[PDB]
Amino acid sequence: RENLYFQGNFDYMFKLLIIGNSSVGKTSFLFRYADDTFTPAFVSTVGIDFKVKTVYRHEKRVKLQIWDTAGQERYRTITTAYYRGAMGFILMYDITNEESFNAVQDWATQIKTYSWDNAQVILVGNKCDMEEERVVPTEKGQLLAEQLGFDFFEASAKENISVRQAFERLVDAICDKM
Amino acid sequence: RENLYFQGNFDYMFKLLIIGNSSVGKTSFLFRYADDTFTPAFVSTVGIDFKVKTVYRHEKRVKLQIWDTAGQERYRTITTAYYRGAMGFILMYDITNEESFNAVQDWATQIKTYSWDNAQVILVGNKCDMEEERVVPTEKGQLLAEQLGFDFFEASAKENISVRQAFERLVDAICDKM
Ligand SMILES: Nc1nc2c(ncn2[C@@H]2O[C@H](COP(=O)(O)OP(=O)(O)O)[C@@H](O)[C@H]2O)c(=O)[nH]1
Ligand SMILES: Nc1nc2c(ncn2[C@@H]2O[C@H](COP(=O)(O)OP(=O)(O)O)[C@@H](O)[C@H]2O)c(=O)[nH]1
Repeated sequence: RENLYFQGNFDYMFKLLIIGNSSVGKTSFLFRYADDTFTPAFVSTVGIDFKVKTVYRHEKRVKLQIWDTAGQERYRTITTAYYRGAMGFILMYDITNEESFNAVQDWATQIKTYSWDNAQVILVGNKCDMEEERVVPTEKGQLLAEQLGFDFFEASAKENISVRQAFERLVDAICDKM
Repeated sequence: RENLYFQGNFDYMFKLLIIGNSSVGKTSFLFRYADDTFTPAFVSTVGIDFKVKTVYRHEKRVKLQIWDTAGQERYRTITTAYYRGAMGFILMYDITNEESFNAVQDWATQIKTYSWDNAQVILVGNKCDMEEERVVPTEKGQLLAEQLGFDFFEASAKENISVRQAFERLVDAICDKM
């Protein structure tokens, strides 16, 4: 369902999705990864101002994509195409925002409904640079990740803490499964 | 509505679309351009087997995209997002297929309805390598192109005849307009 074409030849791509509440740092996290790896990102607009943000890694055969949460709430068909056949997820919350963490069960259900049976998930508590504003203890994140069957890390898009770790670890979980 | 992000910075991209009847050579034409320029193309699946095929040129700031005709017939919202804010079109027919040429008025209406007011269009008679199978005289293509306000070329994706000419000429029409 996701392919790369180059010089007459085709190969598969891993569809990896970053999801979570508006304003948890999904775009920042994707863009920090792009910047870290000297890769461009592409941003396309749907409707008034809803965004699709995409990074392609050629050698590594991964497509990383955000379809904004506010967009997912407005467009059913675009959203189901977005989730359909996703291989892995970064499921993101903000350690400084309790509601974003409370939404995780709901995002978990989203993953199982719409995406591949064996899709691997990493729960990421983002904004770990903002310790002074934390409201979600690390132990809550670790324990939910355990009961939902996800991997778990805290990260910082702003400080480049555990940004690469996330995607390389996700592809590894995917390959190990298959 | 189409942006590139690279190393902390943003710029605009030109959204260029290739449209026309199934099997006129749109994919072949896009892929030949990708191959000519040492660029990858990306192919994403919507529904059972409907494809979105995309080439990005970074330096030149152009996004070239096919959303399969059979897909356009099935998914309204995806299709309107596809056309919305298109800057230019390659409107393709097959010189060996009369129906594909008869559809051109209908594709022309499509362009005006759904896309930018000043969107530039090139009418391309593809498969010009197959002279022995021609059923659409060049003069018909030239005359329709004149009455619809389009540029016009015959081309061959298979033989690499007028493939680059098409996109570089399209961006030029776009810039000249603005
Ligand atoms: N301190 C800090 N702020 C962040 C981090 N990631 C994102 N932000 C900020 O959180 C807000 C939302 O980020 P954004 O990437 O747009 O979130 P999205 O809506 O989930 O895509 C913005 O003001 C970002 O600058 C982080 O790691 N640390
Ligand atoms: N002879 C010739 N055949 C072509 C050319 N372009 C496409 N084709 C063939 O026409 C058929 C449809 O091409 P495709 O690129 O899939 O058309 P699309 O459905 O419009 O994307 C395929 O068998 C292609 O190999 C061309 O320039 N010359």
